[PDB]
Amino acid sequence: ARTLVNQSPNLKIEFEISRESNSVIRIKSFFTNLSSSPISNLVFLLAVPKSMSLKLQPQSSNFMIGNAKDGISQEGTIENAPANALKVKWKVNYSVNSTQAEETAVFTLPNV
Repeated sequence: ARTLVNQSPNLKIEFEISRESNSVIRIKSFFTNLSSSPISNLVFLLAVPKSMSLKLQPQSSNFMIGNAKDGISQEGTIENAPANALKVKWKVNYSVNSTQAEETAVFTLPNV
């Protein structure tokens, strides 16, 4: 299932979160364009608690056409994350309509 992380006027961010081990969480982010215009130069930054270890594969692309569903994604894992709340800090910067946009928040993972 998808967990909603954020929805802005231009951009929807979702995580697919699953547990694989007593210590490993799989987290894949999905970016959906809510603008009729393309989003470009998309740069996503994710941080987890100090005690844990984020390991991200490369971001699939940094652009997506107007209304693209799951236009960009990034697969990763969080290590040293025991089954026993997981707080996340994320930031995204991108271009749309020849202006520069930025969204940021702190996100609490569902228990997996």
